Amino acid sequence: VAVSADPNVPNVVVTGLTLVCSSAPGPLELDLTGDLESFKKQSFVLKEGVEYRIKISFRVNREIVSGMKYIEHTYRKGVKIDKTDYMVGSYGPRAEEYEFLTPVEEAPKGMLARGSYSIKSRFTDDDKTDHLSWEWNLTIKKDWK
Repeated sequence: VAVSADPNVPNVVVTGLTLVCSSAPGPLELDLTGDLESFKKQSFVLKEGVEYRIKISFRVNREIVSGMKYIEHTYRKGVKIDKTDYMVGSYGPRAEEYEFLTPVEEAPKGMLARGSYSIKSRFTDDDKTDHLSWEWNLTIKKDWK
């Protein structure tokens, strides 16, 4: 009953990001329990105009977390061109992982919209806790290729 060692398992473990896209020829998942820096040297390719949702896979292990929020600030050629907040909600503990889907979004289209992007994601809550922060890239092209 008096524990000699701490379990060290965070109450909230953000496990993954996935772009749910029917048109995509291959996988589009970020294993967030792994190495996060390597994501900056890779990218997700999305054909212009295609619809997709962003699935944030997380585990709420022990306590109820209120007002969960998933924030994305997107960058193009070094400068921030977008800021989007998504309301995830209040989640109680569970053995089974949670999968939060954002509303249907579209990949941008046009000459001025194609190119390389860089998203700085933050999964947070009411007490503004940093459950996880990571950077991933999205390259918008004419075709999947």
